[PDB]
Amino acid sequence: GPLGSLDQKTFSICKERMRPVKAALKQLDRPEKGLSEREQLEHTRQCLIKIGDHITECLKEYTNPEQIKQWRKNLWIFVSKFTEFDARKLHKLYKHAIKKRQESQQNS
Repeated sequence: GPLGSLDQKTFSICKERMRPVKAALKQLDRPEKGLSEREQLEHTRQCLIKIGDHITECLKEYTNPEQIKQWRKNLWIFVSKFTEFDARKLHKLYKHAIKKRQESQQNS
């Protein structure tokens, strides 16, 4: 019924999607400590949006409502393991970034 964790397949799938964004997601587990305050401020957003936008584009790949909805949580869960930020925070924080910045574009 309710399970927990991620399936063995589903685990491999998120690994394969989180290829280019490895730097950003790993910086969310273990941030940098040798930069400025203003530096950190841009840094965390540039990480966050690149992850969350690659998540977004990974999920527009699928067509079925089942898939786009399930992967819309699966990828957030996977990334959330690599940070202090729960998927309840991360989605909200990502939203704040994209919304504020008014970036979104198409076909990036």
